[PDB]
Amino acid sequence: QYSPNTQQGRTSIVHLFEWRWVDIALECERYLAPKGFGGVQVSPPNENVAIYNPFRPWWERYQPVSYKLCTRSGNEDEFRNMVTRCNNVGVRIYVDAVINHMCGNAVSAGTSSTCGSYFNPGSRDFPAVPYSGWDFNDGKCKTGSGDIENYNDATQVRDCRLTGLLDLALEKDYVRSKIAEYMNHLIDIGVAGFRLDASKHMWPGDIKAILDKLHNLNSNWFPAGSKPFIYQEVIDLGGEPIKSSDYFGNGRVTEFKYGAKLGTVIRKWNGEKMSYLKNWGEGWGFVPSDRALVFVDNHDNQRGHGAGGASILTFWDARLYKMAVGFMLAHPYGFTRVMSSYRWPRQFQNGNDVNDWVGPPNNNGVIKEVTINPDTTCGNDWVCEHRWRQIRNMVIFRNVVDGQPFTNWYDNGSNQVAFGRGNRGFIVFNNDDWSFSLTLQTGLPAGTYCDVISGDKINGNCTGIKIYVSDDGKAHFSISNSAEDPFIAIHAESKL
Ligand SMILES: C[C@H]1O[C@H](O[C@H]2[C@H](O)[C@@H](O)[C@@H](O[C@@H]3C(CO)=C[C@H](N[C@H]4[C@H](O)[C@@H](O)[C@@H](O[C@H]5[C@H](O)[C@@H](O)[C@H](O)O[C@@H]5CO)O[C@@H]4C)[C@H](O)[C@H]3O)O[C@@H]2CO)[C@H](O)[C@@H](O)[C@@H]1O
Ligand SMILES: [Ca+2]
Ligand SMILES: [Cl-]
Repeated sequence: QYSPNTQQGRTSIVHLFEWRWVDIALECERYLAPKGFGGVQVSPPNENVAIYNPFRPWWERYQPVSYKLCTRSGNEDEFRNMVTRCNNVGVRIYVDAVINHMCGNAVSAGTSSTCGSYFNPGSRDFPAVPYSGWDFNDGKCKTGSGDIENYNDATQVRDCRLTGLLDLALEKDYVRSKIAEYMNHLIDIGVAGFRLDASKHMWPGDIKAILDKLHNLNSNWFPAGSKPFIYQEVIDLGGEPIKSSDYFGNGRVTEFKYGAKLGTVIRKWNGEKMSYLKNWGEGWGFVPSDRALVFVDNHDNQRGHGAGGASILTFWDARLYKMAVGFMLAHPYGFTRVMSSYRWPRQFQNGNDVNDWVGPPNNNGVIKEVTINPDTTCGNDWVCEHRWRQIRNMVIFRNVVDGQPFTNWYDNGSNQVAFGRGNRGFIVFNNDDWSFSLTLQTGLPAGTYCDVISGDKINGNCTGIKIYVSDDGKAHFSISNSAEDPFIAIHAESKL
């Protein structure tokens, strides 16, 4: 469950947050495939409750009503079509599996669901599955409120309601079977793996029990005996009875300390500086590289939800964000996930964004199509960070240097650092308040290389900065502290 199952030489996956299936299918063919993206993490494909107050928030999708593949992103056929077209071009699909709970115990009963299925939170009747009162942890939870009140209590974290969401009795074979049934339907359609939502709130053993019931990946696209890639969402900063290591047996785990610490460093807060990244990785107390799924920001924390806090870098802090994402993609630690967002009317009141609930771009609840502008950027309020030249080219940088060791590290003792990856790539950063201008050892073969951050190598020339590597691998780099992008990256495939 540790291998992502991506095509050889594809090292990253993108979270196309809240996108429609039909748009993801097109994106796979027109962009993801040709630009070397390994895969896509899609929003929960199963039916959820339609919440009208506030108006269709992004978070209604983490409140299941049934396992019917019918959401605002599309119906079953559209989902199947997407998986097929994507797989046919070598881009994998990873499904966000919401299996720890159903909806909020306080939502009104009826048919306010994306597929019209009837549900009754009050009586715990989810007839579409079906689940009944006998399938929840109500009798297990021992908190007054029936909700998680103490995170220092591991049993509470697992048997009580997270924020009031109806907690499933995952120790029951019937429940395990229903979930495995849903997951197997997805596996057969062709999905390569899953993001297990709220894994901290489930016992490692129940997760194991469900995984034992899964089929191998679809043999039309994957080698026989292929197991789905599993990455579990466990928010594990220090200080909790539940450790992320408790989940290594089931697959990889989200390393939330990664983006939290990288943000503090790039923002130069808490006395942190880029020269301290010389031993980045496990040296920073992170999980083994072979069990990590890393990212700068995710859908929850780029909003204030989840964990990370103010240090988290987002598309809103574009300049520092491109640098952080670039550092992530150049560094060999972990398996990288890139984020792709939509803009919302962020409105802070007392340090809180009162509009943090705002869902994807829509016309009376109907998600707007992703439009592509003449310059390849997206329209209709979709950010498309994955299309930003500096990010997409770094996604390619990672593919090119895959397998090469971290070498030729340089630092000025402050915020000017550089490092290479074998003889295949070299990157330089200037996050100090003065200009960088130095001749460095790159470990690369002599030649003219196009800087992939300022431009592209197009038909024998570069559209941006050109770097000249001498016979001894030395190259001069100049970066003004006032540069749009204070970092340069060159690799084996950007060489003229
Ligand atoms: C009934 C309630 O419905 C709505 O709740 C929504 C949340 O507001 C929203 O974040 C979104 O969240 C998703 C869910 C739910 O499926 C789980 C994931 N992230 C979780 C994480 O798994 C949890 O562990 C937790 O994290 C804790 C850490 O564990 C803890 O260590 C740290 O210190 O604190 C955090 C919490 O601050 O919460 C994370 C968000 C998914 O990734 C995430 O997308 O969906 C729910 C459901 O709609 C509504 O907003 C509430 O008001 C209602 O009470
Ligand atoms: Ca649980
Ligand atoms: Cl995540």
